[PDB]
Amino acid sequence: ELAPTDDTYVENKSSTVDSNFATSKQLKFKGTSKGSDDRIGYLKFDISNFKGEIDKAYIELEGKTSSSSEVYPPIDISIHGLTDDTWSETDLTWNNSPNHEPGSAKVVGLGETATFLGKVTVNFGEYHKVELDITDYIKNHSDNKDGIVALMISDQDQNNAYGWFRSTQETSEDTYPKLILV
Ligand SMILES: [Ca+2]
Repeated sequence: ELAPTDDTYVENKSSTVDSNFATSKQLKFKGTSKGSDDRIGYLKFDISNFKGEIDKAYIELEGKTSSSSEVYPPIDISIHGLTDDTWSETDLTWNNSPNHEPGSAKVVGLGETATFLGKVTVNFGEYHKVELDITDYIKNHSDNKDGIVALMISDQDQNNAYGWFRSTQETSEDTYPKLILV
């Protein structure tokens, strides 16, 4: 059970394109038609101390979607593995963050520096767990041989649905993102 070394989000607003969010309890996401007000989350883990051969690996998050004006249907949020692990949580801003187009969350590098791992279904109004089996990526992909795992969290499908996952800045450790190594 590993907590991130790094977790943050970035946000596409003129007031916050140069802002860092590593102090927040939230890993925000949003994907809009135009890309304004998009948010992307990022995680890093260090698996280099895992004694033994990894058999299964899972990413677990805790999150929800949120609106005062409508009930969202379940929203599928994409998880990518990134080659780029060169950043720390305090480095990333919208303007300085990897694997997306400059005006929206649209992914850059698919199949090359960004590996699609799957989507997690996020539900409305109440925190819940999601989990994605990422065994093949952790066990086999070139990105993870250096022991530093980098993940991106985004809406790639323009749902125009705000939400967040809970970060390492929450008071309860049980809400943190978790990389589970068997
Ligand atoms: Ca790596």
